[PDB]
Amino acid sequence: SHMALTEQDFQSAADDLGVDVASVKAVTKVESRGSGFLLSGVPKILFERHWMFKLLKRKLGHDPEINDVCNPKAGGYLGGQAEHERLDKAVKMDRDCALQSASWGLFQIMGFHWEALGYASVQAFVNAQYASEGSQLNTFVRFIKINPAIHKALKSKNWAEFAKRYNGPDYKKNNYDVKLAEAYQSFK
Repeated sequence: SHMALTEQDFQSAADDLGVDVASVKAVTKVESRGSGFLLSGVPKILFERHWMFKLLKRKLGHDPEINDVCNPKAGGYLGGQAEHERLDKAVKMDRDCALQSASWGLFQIMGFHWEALGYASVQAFVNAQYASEGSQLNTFVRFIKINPAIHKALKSKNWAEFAKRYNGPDYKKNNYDVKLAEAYQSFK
């Protein structure tokens, strides 16, 4: 109920980035999934078995065993609470790699970014996904900071450049450059 973002959270992030409050609301409206939590109260995730293969391959120094939650071929997605059963299975192979191989919260940030984002450990990154949407928004803010090119675009309010660098070269297919601008106006 209170787990959802508030003006207090939007402003903390805006101040932390050093940008307009409406700019943070804009990207949150488009780049987020509305809620960063499922019904049970656990974070919204999507498990990437090909990242589980890559990360566990780096750790061991050889190919791991290929199953339905560890495979160099991307896909096999279930969805919602079902994704947490895939994570639980992957945790029994290797906890750190599994947790790192899922995208977490509002902005679906991959858990292997934990170190670049400046968290004490993998477990610190996860606890921040369980805490609140405000913490999940802090994670997003941290991702924007470590991408100066994307951070500058947000401050200069380019949208076209921000959408290109964040969403990908094929951003105009979903009208991200436009949606961001129209969203920005809806709050401004």
